[PDB]
Amino acid sequence: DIQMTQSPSSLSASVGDRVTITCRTSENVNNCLNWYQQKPGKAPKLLIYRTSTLQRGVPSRFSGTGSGTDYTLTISSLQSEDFGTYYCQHYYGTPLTFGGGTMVDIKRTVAAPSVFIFPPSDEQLKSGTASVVCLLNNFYPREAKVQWKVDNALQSGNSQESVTEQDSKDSTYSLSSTLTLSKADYEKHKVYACEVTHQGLSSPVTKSFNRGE
Amino acid sequence: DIQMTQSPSSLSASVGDRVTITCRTSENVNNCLNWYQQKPGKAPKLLIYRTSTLQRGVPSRFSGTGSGTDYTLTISSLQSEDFGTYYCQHYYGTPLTFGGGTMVDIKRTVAAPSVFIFPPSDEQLKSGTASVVCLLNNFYPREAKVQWKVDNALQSGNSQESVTEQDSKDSTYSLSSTLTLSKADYEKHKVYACEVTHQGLSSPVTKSFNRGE
Repeated sequence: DIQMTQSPSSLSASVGDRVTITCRTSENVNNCLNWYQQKPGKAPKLLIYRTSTLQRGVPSRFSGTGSGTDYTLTISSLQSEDFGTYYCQHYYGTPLTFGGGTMVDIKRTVAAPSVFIFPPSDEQLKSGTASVVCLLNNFYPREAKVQWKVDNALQSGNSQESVTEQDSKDSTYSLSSTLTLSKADYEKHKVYACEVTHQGLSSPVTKSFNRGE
Repeated sequence: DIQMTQSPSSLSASVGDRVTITCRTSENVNNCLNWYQQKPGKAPKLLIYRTSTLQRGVPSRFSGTGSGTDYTLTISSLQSEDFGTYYCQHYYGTPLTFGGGTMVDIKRTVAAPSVFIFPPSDEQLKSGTASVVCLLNNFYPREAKVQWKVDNALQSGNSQESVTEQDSKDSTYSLSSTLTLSKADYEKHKVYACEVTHQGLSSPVTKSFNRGE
């Protein structure tokens, strides 16, 4: 029942920077500490075990040090493919415990999202369902909010979002929001709008279309 | 390990007839034999246990006898609600084994099925799915075969069937066969037919319709 605190909780640096992540345990874990890198949608990948031993196939720029209640993961030269959430984990007794995680990505200047809205196609409308797609293209940082409005009414519970991983070239993100309705519900409304808020925008951006126009 | 043979496999008698079902075992079962009644779509119901003892709530017209390898289930006066499949089961050691089962229903003259076909409704076609229904109404005996032909092509794996229990009045059965397609697959074909084979029909009967007519 050993508590584990990671610092920082979020981190952003440039390619080639030196990155240090600290893992503090409430009690001495006697070097029984492991480090993992998790990319979105994937299982955590083991980087370091037993404080300092690199796993097979892990690049040498990852190193681990520490003892007692103080442990450190170090990336000597940060690379583009090093984004994700890093976890420490102790195995000194039970229960096995993970740290809260530390999110890492490549730092760049703020880029506002470019917003596009797509009406459902006639082919899908024949199928009895209607999907309205809203695209937020090439923005940074990751934090973004998308709201759907059908005839100026805020929607809830009928949309899903998907985000791409941080691009290796421009270090931006892309996001798609899909509003799913039945054809009957889609046909009894006129205006379909997508409102986007992002710190790169001085004010929310709305893209809308009128059904059948 | 211990094999069990029931005789007969299928049985049809009139109301008030005396029905005798034989359960033969390959080895001595030592009177550790039970009898079950199973209605269609339901779990087996224990009728008699330990060769001869009736379960509470079982009418006295059911009786079980036998010893060694020969056992008998007797219905002194068959009633209409006695339809179903009857199983014997031994528990003299393991593995526990059941008999093959004996189907019982009320005897009557052969009745040919009245076949109807129903196209999918407009309300369902708007929803994006198409269900075509073929009805076999008031037939006897139970054995019947239904085949779906879409543009004269035999269909497989896209239909389900449901049967009513034997009617208390006329002792007939009714069956529905539902062919489920997507709206797209349904719209790319013209002729939809169900072909029915039954002993009451001198030749197979085909009911069909042309989509959009």
